[PDB]
Amino acid sequence: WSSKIDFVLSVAGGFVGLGNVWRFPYLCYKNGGGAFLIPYFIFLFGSGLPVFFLEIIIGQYTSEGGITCWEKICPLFSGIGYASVVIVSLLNVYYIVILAWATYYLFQSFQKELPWAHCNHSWNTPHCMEDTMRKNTNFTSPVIEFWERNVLSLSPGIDHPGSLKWDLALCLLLVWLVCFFCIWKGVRSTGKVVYFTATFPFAMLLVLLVRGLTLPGAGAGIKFYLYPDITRLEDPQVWIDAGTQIFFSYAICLGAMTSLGSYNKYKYNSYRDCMLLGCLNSGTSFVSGFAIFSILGFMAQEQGVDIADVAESGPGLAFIAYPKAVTMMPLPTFWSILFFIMLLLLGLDSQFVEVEGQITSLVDLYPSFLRKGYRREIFIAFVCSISYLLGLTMVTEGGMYVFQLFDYYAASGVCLLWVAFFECFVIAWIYGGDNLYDGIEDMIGYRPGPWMKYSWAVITPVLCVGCFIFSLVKYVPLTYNKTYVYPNWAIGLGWSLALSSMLCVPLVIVIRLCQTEGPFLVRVKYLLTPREPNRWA
Ligand SMILES: [Cl-]
Repeated sequence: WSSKIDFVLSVAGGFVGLGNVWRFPYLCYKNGGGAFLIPYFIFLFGSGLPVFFLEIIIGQYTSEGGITCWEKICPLFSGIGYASVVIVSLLNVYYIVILAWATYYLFQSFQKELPWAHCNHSWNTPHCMEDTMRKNTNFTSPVIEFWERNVLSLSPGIDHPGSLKWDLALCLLLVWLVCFFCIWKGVRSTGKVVYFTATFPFAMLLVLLVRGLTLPGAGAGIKFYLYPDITRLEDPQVWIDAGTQIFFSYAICLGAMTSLGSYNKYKYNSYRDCMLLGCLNSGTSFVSGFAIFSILGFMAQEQGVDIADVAESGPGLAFIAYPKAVTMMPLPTFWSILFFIMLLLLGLDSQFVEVEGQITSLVDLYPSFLRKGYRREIFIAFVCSISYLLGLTMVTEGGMYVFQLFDYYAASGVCLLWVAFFECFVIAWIYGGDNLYDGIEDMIGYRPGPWMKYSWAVITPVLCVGCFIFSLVKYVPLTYNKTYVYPNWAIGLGWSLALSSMLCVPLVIVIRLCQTEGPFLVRVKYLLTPREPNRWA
C-alpha cells in the first residue's frame, strides 16, 4: 500500500526476463556450474551495478536519450550512442526468435499428452529410450529428440540451411505482428494488470524451484552448480560470458537504460533505486539457476549420464530442463501452458521496450522527414519487417547455428565490453569523476562513496581491457554444443557482426574531427567540451 510506491519502481521492470530464466542458466551450463559464478559476481559488484548507475545518471542529468546525451557529455565520443543503436538493432533480430520457439511450445501443449514425454512419435530416432527405462549404441532422451528433431529439425551444419520451418516461421510472424500491434498503438494495459504481469513470473518460478528441489538427486546438481572448478577459471571465455551475461541482464550498453533514466526527475534519489533493481535482478538469476541445475541433477541421476552431458550446452537448456520438470508435476499440461505463457509474457515485455526504444531513437535521429512529413507508422511496420526477414535465417533447419552466432556476437562478446569501457573512460577520464559527483550531489541529495568513482575510473576499464587481451591471446573458436566446429566464414561473419557495432565510435570520431576546422588541438578542445549537460535544470 503506502510502501508499494517503492515497489512501484519495481513495477517498472528490470528485475526478471529472458536473460535470467533462459540465457543465464545456459551460459552457466556451457561454462561449468560453479566456475561461472565467481566472474559473474566480480562483474556484478565491479562493473554491472556501476555501469547501470552511470547510465541512469547520464540519462537523468542530461535529460536526453542514448544518442543526444553524449552530444552534451562528450561530443567527440558521440558514436557510443550510435553503436548502441546498432546493438539494439541486432538484438531485436534474434531476441524475438526465442519467443517463436516458446510460441511453438505453447502450440504443442494444447493436447492430451505432452509431445516431449515419449519416444513413440514420428520424429524420434530408433535409439530413443524413455528416461524411466534409461538405466535398464548411445541413447537420446525423448525431450532432447523433440527439441532437436521436431522444434528445430537441426541440420548437420550452418552451411546446410535446408528449408524454412513453416511452423516456426508462422510463429515468428505471429509474434512480430503482436509486437507491431502493441507498438503501432502502444496498448499497455497497466492499471491492475501490471500486478499480474509482474507477479506471475515469480509465482511460476517459485513452483519450478520447489519441484526441482523436491526431485531426487538434486543434491548432485546443486553441488555441480555451486562448487567452482579453479582451473576452468583460466579460460577467458568464462569471464567474457559472465560479463556479457551481466550486461545483457541489466540491458546496459544498449542505450535503453539512459532513455529510461531520462524520464526520472532531476531531483530524484536514483542511487538506491538502481542498486535495488540490480540486486533484485541478480537474485532472480541466482534463484532461477537453482531450479534448472536441480532438474539437471535429477535428469543425470535418472538417466545415469553425467551432469555436464545430460542436456544441451548451447541455447535451449530452458527448453530441455523445464519441459522435463513439467512432466513430473501433476497435470503437466496446465503447468506447461502456464510456464510457456510466462516465457511469452517476459519475452514480449522485454521486446516491446527494446523495439520501442530503437524506434524512438531512430525517429529522433532525424524527425524532419521521418516522422513529420511521412507517416510515422510506415517506419514502425518497415523496421520490424527488416527485423523479421533477418530472423528467417534462424527459422531454417540450420538456423540454430545462426542464432548461436548472433547470441555470441550480435549483442554480446567484445561489443558490450567495448561500449562499457568507452562509456567508463569518457565519464571518468574526460568528463571527470568529481565533476559528475558534483551533479549527483544535487540530483540525489548526498555524495556517493568512492565505489562508483573507482569502478568507473579503474575497475571496469581494467576488466574490459584484460578480457579483450586474454580472449585475443587465448582465442577459443565458438562451438555449438561443444561438438560442432564453425567454419572460418561463419566466424568471420560473427566478427563482422561484432565490428558493425564496435566501429561506430572510431568512425564517428573521424567524422567529427574531419568536419571541424583548425589545428588538431583546437578541434580536440572543441569536441571534448561538454555542451551544458544540465541545461535542463
Ligand atoms: Cl543474470
